[PDB]
This record gives sequence, structure tokens and C-alpha cells, in this order.
Amino acid sequence: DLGTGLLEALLRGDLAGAEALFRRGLRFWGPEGVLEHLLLPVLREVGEAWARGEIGVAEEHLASTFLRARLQELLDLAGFPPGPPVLVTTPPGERHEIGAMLAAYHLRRKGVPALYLGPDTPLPDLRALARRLGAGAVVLSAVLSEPLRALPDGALKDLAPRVFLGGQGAGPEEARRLGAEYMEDLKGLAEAL
Amino acid sequence: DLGTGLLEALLRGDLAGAEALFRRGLRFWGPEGVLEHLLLPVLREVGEAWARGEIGVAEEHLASTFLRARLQELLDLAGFPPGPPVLVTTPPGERHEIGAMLAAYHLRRKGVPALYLGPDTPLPDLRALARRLGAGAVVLSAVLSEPLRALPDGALKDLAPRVFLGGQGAGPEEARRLGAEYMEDLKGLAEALWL
Amino acid sequence: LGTGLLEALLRGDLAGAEALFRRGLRFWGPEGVLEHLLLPVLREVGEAWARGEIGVAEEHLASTFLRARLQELLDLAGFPPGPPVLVTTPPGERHEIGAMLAAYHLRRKGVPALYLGPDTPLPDLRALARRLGAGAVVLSAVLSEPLRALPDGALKDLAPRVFLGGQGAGPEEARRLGAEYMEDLKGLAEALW
Amino acid sequence: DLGTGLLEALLRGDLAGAEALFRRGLRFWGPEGVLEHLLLPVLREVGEAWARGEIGVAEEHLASTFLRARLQELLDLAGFPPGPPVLVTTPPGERHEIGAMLAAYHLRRKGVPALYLGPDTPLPDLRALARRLGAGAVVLSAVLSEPLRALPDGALKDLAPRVFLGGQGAGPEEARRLGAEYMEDLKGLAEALW
Ligand code: B12
Ligand code: B12
Ligand code: B12
Ligand code: B12
Repeated sequence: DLGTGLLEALLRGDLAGAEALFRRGLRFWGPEGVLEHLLLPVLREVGEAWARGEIGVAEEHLASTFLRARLQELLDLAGFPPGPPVLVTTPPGERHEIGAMLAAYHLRRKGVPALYLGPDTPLPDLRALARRLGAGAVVLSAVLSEPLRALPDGALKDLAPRVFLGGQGAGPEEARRLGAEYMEDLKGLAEAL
Repeated sequence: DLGTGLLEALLRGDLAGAEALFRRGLRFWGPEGVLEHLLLPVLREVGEAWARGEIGVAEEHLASTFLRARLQELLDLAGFPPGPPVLVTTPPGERHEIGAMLAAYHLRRKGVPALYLGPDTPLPDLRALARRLGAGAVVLSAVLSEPLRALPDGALKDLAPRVFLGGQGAGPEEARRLGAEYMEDLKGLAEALWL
Repeated sequence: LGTGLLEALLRGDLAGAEALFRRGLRFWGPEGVLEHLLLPVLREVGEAWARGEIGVAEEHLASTFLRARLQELLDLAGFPPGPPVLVTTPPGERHEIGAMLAAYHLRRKGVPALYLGPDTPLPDLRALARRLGAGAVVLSAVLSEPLRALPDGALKDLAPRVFLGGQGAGPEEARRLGAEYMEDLKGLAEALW
Repeated sequence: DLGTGLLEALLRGDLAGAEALFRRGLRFWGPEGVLEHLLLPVLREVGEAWARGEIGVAEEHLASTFLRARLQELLDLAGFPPGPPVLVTTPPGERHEIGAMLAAYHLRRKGVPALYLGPDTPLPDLRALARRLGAGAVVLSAVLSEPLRALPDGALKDLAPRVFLGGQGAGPEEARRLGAEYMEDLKGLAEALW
């Protein structure tokens, strides 16, 4: 019920209602749970409604901007330990950022200093920041497959000592082609580190 | 002065330090003060450092993502009062969003329910949402001039009962060509709407 | 917010109190709301009690409310793997918010602080530390009397590191009891790292 | 069995695992059900393990602090309706608080503004807060019998127009002596108020 209620509140511009329903989900499912059982299903349904032609981009934007804000709050409430950061972003041309934010969140919740950069970072710039910050790892979220298919073989090799790639747009073959370690589960990311 | 310290902390990935310095600014200068004297100058300097080749886009992204989060907090503090919403966004092709967020903040501070959509909204979709929600106005932030130049004469005219345009990419002539009311100053935005 | 929050609590307006606390959180940040809102309100409640302006029930109400808010923040910090740091108060010490604050500051810096609750008998504390391979024990003393009740060296070897702080603690008493004295919550994470 | 798994996770200081298992119980049984099928059995078992010398007080504390946090989430989810509050606490000397929290939860679920004070409230102070808030009722949870035995005849009378007493430490005779209405069932609490 909270998912439908939340989507409906957003689609009618009822931010207060949407906030109350999100907080309810947080209290019931917990931090990781609200993301899996509320934030993610609502975003999926928004995307499907858009793809079906039922809503425009403005409705989609409204819901995503709201949910991004909520996730950013949770991100900031997680610990940020000292020590070599893990840089988190998306490939050049990838502007879906919530998957990356989720990765940063799960890492921080497990005591890893994940620096979320925002999406869509050119690889030379990403490499330079990693080298300058002594980053132990880089993590990339790919929602679309096209930004990965545009990259040359081995492009993600050595962005940092460890490079992880995951998301709906990514598969093990593409990761291998690009020279990244493929990760299927957000919970396996912390383990790998 | 906090600006230098804040930028330095960000560029070395010291989020906690950056947050402490921003909070210090908030406690000393207040919300409006910290926006004018800390958030805006740091963003301008990051842009200039990028343009001069001193930092890459990753550093720029980091600072902007951090400052967006801080402004989002302020936006939520300003509240979302009842009444017909004002939709706030940027023109198609404009992905700089902090100006729009600032406009939403200033409106909310004056009791106007500014719904920030995110950036880069197609005009017919924006118009449809305004109609469906009974929005009293639309506000657009233009940082680049090119997204405005791409638009046909009068394109902004009827997005909602009132349409406001401002930002670095906007000027009075272009606003007039596009049929929007041109606004220089964020704080007079709520006044313009009331009047 | 401090006055508004105390006034809301004293009228039994929990919803209003929650709204005002959330405002403080958004403005000051997590550590800031503790320093600028939670701590001043608790000190003022204590002073009002001591002056006979309110009774213990009003004090209970405010502390139970603020404990719940701190517990939320604690749960949102996330819990990293690795040897825990056990956090509690000395036997006879029932003021627990100082201990919760210590656990919070540790978790915010990526230290797995296990908050046990207050008032833990020392043999039981030592046994759990041993059994979990805890790297440290942290004690918050608000009153001085629970420390005075302990024999010389009583806190020695609870764990490889034992830290004592709070209003009821001073360096001489820490030395008598065989604990390391800590003045600042911010120095605690440093000492461990 | 989620109960065994949850207790084991707690006893080894695996908070993340404990939280996951509790959330699983919540998703499966729902709020009332997780209390009956998971929270309460685990607390009872912790007490028995302590009494048998298998665990110390630190393990017991850890489990109850965790489960108190979960119940606090449920209390806040139940919401806090407007109107004259019902104050909920425990007798002076009674430091077991989860029974009181449960009473507050069941009341809130039925639309009663149950204000949970925390445990162990001196009676003059409790009376004064009831007076100051215009409370319609006071509810006390007694786990131990000794805190009640220590109280004078009629000590609970007129804390508010309705005063309820229940829990393992309470019986109808002691309630009568103290001037409280005795309640056996948490679900009967809201009924009794009407
Ligand atoms: C919101 C949204 C947008 C927003 C994003 C705003 C923002 N700042 O993030 C905007 C407006 C920018 C947008 C634009 C477009 N997008 Co879009 N949109 C979405 C939507 C509705 C939600 C996105 C989201 O946050 N979802 C949550 C995602 C990230 O979760 P998830 O992928 O299920 O993630 C899980 C796993 O992948 C894993 N994971 C993710 N990252 C990582 C990383 C690691 C290391 C690991 C281990 C795991 C992991 O974590 C999650 C597990 O719970 C989706 C719908 C959907 N996703 O089903 C589309 C969707 C992805 N978008 C789509 C499209 C087509 C577009 C556009 C092409 C449309 C257009 N031409 O304008 C553009 C492309 C822009 C670009 N260059 O990227 C399509 C893509 C379909 C396809 N055929 O591939 C989708 C699926 C919608 C649809 N049903 O068609 N979009
Ligand atoms: C962060 C940033 C980005 C981020 C944006 C991230 C996000 N927002 O989500 C990213 C990396 C995506 C980015 C990309 C690019 N950007 Co950029 N970057 C910036 C930077 C540093 C941000 C500034 C900011 O957010 N400030 C807040 C804005 C609004 O500041 P402001 O315009 O001074 O705002 C004042 C007024 O305009 C007014 N205002 C603003 N909006 C409104 C609305 C109303 C109604 C009113 C009354 C007032 C008002 O209020 C403010 C205070 O007085 C700026 C530097 C700068 N000086 O702005 C550039 C800058 C704007 N970017 C620039 C460029 C060139 C680009 C790119 C083309 C770079 C590239 N080759 O990829 C792309 C284009 C993306 C697009 N739009 O299509 C240039 C533009 C220069 C120009 N050509 O005019 C700048 C100025 C950097 C520079 N000095 O060279 N950018
Ligand atoms: C709430 C409260 C209670 C509640 C606590 C409920 C709970 N926590 O579960 C209850 C009702 C139980 C209570 C009871 C009593 N308390 Co009382 N009460 C308080 C009150 C109002 C707030 C306590 C609190 O959370 N403070 C927040 C604390 C932690 O803040 P702080 O001490 O300034 O802590 C800072 C530093 O110490 C540091 N820190 C803390 N711990 C640690 C640990 C480390 C390692 C480090 C580095 C730093 C650190 O962090 C904080 C911020 O910097 C205070 C008022 C006050 N001034 O504190 C009294 C107060 C502590 N109580 C007091 C008294 C006298 C009592 C009782 C004896 C009275 C009574 N009989 O009712 C009992 C004793 C119970 C017992 N312990 O055995 C007095 C103590 C005065 C004295 N002589 O020392 C106080 C000061 C009130 C007063 N003005 O008289 N109390
Ligand atoms: C956690 C706990 C503690 C914690 C409590 C922390 C806290 N903040 O709550 C701590 C460590 C502080 C503690 C201390 C002690 N406790 Co203890 N501990 C427990 C334990 C394991 C769980 C308590 C709990 O939350 N129970 C959940 C409750 C609510 O379940 P329940 O009581 O069956 O309640 C049901 C009904 O009574 C009803 N109900 C409850 N309240 C109300 C009110 C109304 C109006 C209604 C209608 C119904 C109702 O609803 C509940 C669900 O059906 C129990 C084990 C147990 N079986 O209860 C003991 C237990 C209660 N403790 C016990 C003892 C002995 C102690 C100590 C004396 C030990 C000591 N030597 O120091 C002290 C006394 C402290 C004090 N002065 O109050 C004994 C009491 C035995 C007895 N009476 O003879 C128990 C039974 C353990 C055992 N021996 O097996 N304890």
C-alpha cells in the first residue's frame, strides 16, 4: 500500500504526504529495506508508466528528484570513516544516478568511505581524482547498456586498484571486456572490499 | 573565508570537515547568508578552476553534489505550504540545477509552494503538469544561453498563468522574445508572484 | 528550537516535538543537533527539576523522547564489521544518553560500537568483551557516585582498551580505576584509529 | 526459526543480521504478529538463559536494548492521535519497561494517545504530570511484584480518573489494595477506556 500511496502523492504534487509515507516505510522496513521495498518499486513503476505513455517526463522528474533527495539524506546520516575513499559514479553518458547513490549508501553502512561524486564522470577526470585521493577503489553503476557499449576494450582498467561495475545495464561479459570486476549484488560490494 | 577551507576539504574528500565548515557558516551567517557568501562563491570558483584546467569534472561534480545536498536541506526546512504549486525547473537542454533549487528555496521562504521538478523538462510535459496540478506559475533557471536560443518565439508564454525566467543565461530581451517575465533577483520572485 | 522543543514536550505535543527536532537535524546536521538542541534541552530539564519547576515525570518524558531520536540516528549510522567496541555505563549509573552519544560518534567514524544499554555489572561486561573479542570498552559516567562505589583498578582489563568519560568522571578517578580518561567524544575515534 | 536466529545474531553482536531477521519477521507476521511471534519469545528466552546461567547481564541488555528500539519504531508507526493523553509507565522501582511500551503500542493502535514516559516514575511526580496534561488515564506495567508491595494502600488512586494496572507482577487483589483497575489483556485496555 505505501508504494501506491507514495506514487499517487507524488503525481499530485503532495510532497508532505509523500514525505510522511516515505518515513513510514523507513520505520517499518528499515533503511536498506525502504530502498528495496519502496524507493526502487516506485521508480520502476514510474519508468513503466512513462514507457507506456501514461505520464510525461515532468511526472517522472518529480518522483525521481524527490526520491533522490530522500536517499541523499540517508547517505549523509550513514557513517563516513577516515581512510582511502572509494569513488562512486556512473560511466560517461549515464545520467541515471540513484543506483550509484545506493552503492555508496550500502558501502557507508558497512563502514567504507564511499565518496559519491554524482553521475557521468569522464574517465580521465575520474582516474585523476582517484590517483590524487589515493582511492582504494572505483565503483560504477550502469543503468543503460549503451554508455558501456560506447567504451573501448579495457577502458575501466586501472581507474583504481579495484574497479567494480554493476547495475541493470551491466553484465559479466561487458565488465570483462572493459576490465572491471562485475558485481551482481550491492551487499557483495562491501564483502569484496 | 570559510569558502577556501570548505573547497579544500571537498577537494581532499574530507566530507566531515566540509560539513563542519558549512554548518559553522550556517550558525554564524544564517541560511540566506551562507548561500550568498559561501555556497554561491564556492560553486563559481569551482567552475572557474575547471575552466582554467586546475581541476577535472570529478572534483567539480563532488563539490556540486555536496552543495546540492546542503541546499536540499534548506529547501525542506523552508517547507511546502498548501495552495496552488509553482513548478520550478530549467529549460530543455539545461542541466545546471542549483539556480532552480535556489529559486524554489526563496519562494518557499516567502510561503509559496514551489515544487522543484529537477532540471531539463520538455516544455509540453511541463505545461501539461502545470495544467493538471493547477499550478499558479512556472519558474525557469537558465544558466547557459544556448537552451533559450533554441526555443521558438513565445515558447514560454503560456506554460502557466505566470511564467518567470532568470539566471546567467537569461536577459530581458530573450525573456521578452520567449514571452516570460524576466527576473534578476531571487528575493523579489515571491513579490512578483504576489503582485 | 530548544525552547519550542521543551515547550512542545511539556504540553505533550509529541508530533510537534518531532517536527522541531527534525528541523534542528536538517539545519545543524546530526552531530550539531545533538550539541545545539538535544544536550541543551536535557541540561535545562535537569535545572528546571533541580529548581522544583517540573517533576521527574516531565524529565522522563523529555529524556525518553530524546533517547528515541538518538536511537534513530544510531541505527541510521550503520554498523561496520570487525571487533566491536562495547559501550555502556558503570553499575549503578542509569543516565544512558552520554553512552549512546559515545556509541554514535564512534559509528559515525566507522567504528562498530555496540551500545549495550546502561548499568552493566563488570564481570558480565568483561565476559562479553572476551567472548566477542572486543577491542575496547567505553563507559559514560554522569554521576560520580557509581565510580566512587568501585574498588581501585576495577575497570582494568575489561578489554584491551578501556575508556572512561562524562561529567561524573575525571582523570584522577580514571587513573584510580585503571581506565584511560577521555574529555571529548571526538577524541574517542582518534584514540582507537 | 527466526527466533533462534535472531537471538543468536544478538548474542554474537551481529546487529545487521539481527535487524535483517527482525525485518523479515515484520514483513511476514506484520506489526502485532512480530511482537507475539518474535519479540516476546526472544525476550522470555533471554531471561531464561540468564536465569540458567548461560548468558550474563550484558547479553540480556544487548537483546532488550535492540528490541526496545524495534518497539519504539512500532510505537511511532502507530502514531500519536490528538486529545487528552493516557500516561504509560511502571511503578517506582520497576525498571522493566517493555511491558509498558507494549501497552502504549496497543492503545495507540486503537487510536488512544498513549504517552509513554519511560519506566520508574515516582507517584507524586506522575500525579502532577497527569494533572498538568489533563490526562484521562494512567496505565502501569508491573513485571516484578516487589515494587507494588512497597507501595501504600490506595497509592495509585486518583492518579487520573482511570488508573489501570497489569503485568506479571500484578494481580487483582494488589490492584484493589492500591486503588487501580486490574487488566489481564493488552487488547482489553482500549475496550476498558471505551
Ligand atoms: C528516473 C529515470 C530517469 C531520470 C534519472 C534522473 C537521475 N538524476 O537519476 C532521467 C530523466 C535523467 C532519465 C532519462 C533517461 N532515461 Co530513464 N528512467 C528513470 C527510471 C524511472 C528510474 C531510474 C532509477 O533511479 N531507478 C533505480 C535504478 C538505478 O535501480 P535498478 O537499476 O533497478 O538498480 C538495482 C540494481 O541495478 C543494483 N545496482 C545499480 N547500480 C549498481 C552498481 C553496483 C556496483 C551494484 C553491485 C549494483 C547496482 O541496485 C539496484 C538493486 O536494488 C528508470 C526506470 C527503471 N529503472 O526501471 C528509467 C529508465 C532506466 N530510463 C530509461 C530511458 C529510455 C531514459 C532516456 C533514454 C529517455 C530519454 N531519451 O530521455 C534517458 C537517458 C538519459 C541518460 N543519458 O542516462 C529506460 C531505459 C530502458 C532501456 N531500454 O534500457 C528506463 C528503464 C525506463 C523505461 N521503462 O523505459 N531517466
Ligand atoms: C556545477 C556545474 C556543472 C554541473 C551541473 C551539476 C548539476 N547542477 O546538477 C555539470 C557537471 C553537469 C556541468 C556541466 C556543464 N556545464 Co557547468 N558548471 C557548473 C558550475 C560550477 C555550477 C554553478 C552553479 O550551480 N551555480 C548556481 C548557478 C545558478 O549560479 P548562477 O547562474 O550565478 O546563479 C545566480 C543567478 O543566475 C541567479 N539565478 C539563477 N537561476 C535563477 C532563476 C531565477 C528566476 C532568478 C530570479 C535568478 C536566478 O541566482 C544565482 C545567485 O545570484 C558552473 C559555474 C557557475 N559560475 O555557475 C558551471 C558552468 C555554468 N558550466 C559551464 C559549462 C560550459 C558546462 C558544460 C557545457 C561543460 C561541458 N563541456 O560538458 C556542461 C553543460 C551541461 C548542460 N547544461 O547541458 C560553464 C558555462 C559558461 C558558459 N558557456 O556560459 C560554467 C559557467 C563554468 C565556466 N566558468 O566555464 N556544469
Ligand atoms: C535525564 C536525567 C535522568 C533520567 C535518565 C534517563 C535515561 N538516560 O535513561 C533519570 C530519571 C533516570 C534520572 C535519574 C537520576 N538522576 Co538525573 N538527570 C537527567 C538529566 C536531566 C539528563 C541526563 C542526560 O542525558 N544528559 C546528557 C549528558 C550525557 O550530558 P553531559 O553529562 O553534559 O555529557 C557531555 C559529556 O559528559 C560527554 N560525555 C558523556 N559521556 C561520555 C563518555 C565518554 C567516554 C566521553 C569522551 C565523553 C562523554 O558528552 C556530553 C556532551 O559533550 C540530567 C541533567 C544534566 N545536566 O545532565 C540529570 C542529572 C544528571 N540527574 C541528576 C540526579 C541527582 C539524578 C538522581 C540521583 C535523582 C533521582 N533520585 O531522581 C537519579 C539517579 C539515577 C541513577 N543513575 O542511578 C543530577 C546529578 C547531579 C549530581 N549531584 O551530580 C542531574 C545533573 C540534574 C541536576 N541538575 O541535579 N536522571
Ligand atoms: C530485559 C530484562 C531485564 C532488563 C530490563 C531492561 C528494560 N529497560 O526493560 C534489566 C537488565 C534492567 C533487568 C533487570 C532485573 N530483572 Co529482568 N529480565 C528482563 C527480561 C529478559 C525481559 C523483560 C521484558 O521486556 N519482558 C517482556 C515482557 C513484557 O513480557 P511479559 O513480562 O510476559 O509481559 C506480558 C504480560 O505481562 C503483559 N503486560 C505487561 N505489562 C502490562 C500492563 C498491562 C496494563 C497489561 C494489561 C498487560 C501487561 O503483556 C506482556 C506480553 O504478553 C525478563 C524475562 C521475562 N520473562 O519477562 C526479565 C525478568 C523479568 N527479570 C528478572 C529479574 C529477577 C531482574 C532483576 C531483579 C535481576 C537483578 N538481580 O538485578 C532486575 C530488577 C530490575 C528492576 N528493578 O526492575 C526476573 C524476574 C523474576 C521474578 N519476578 O521473580 C525475570 C523474569 C528473569 C527470569 N528470572 O527468568 N531485567
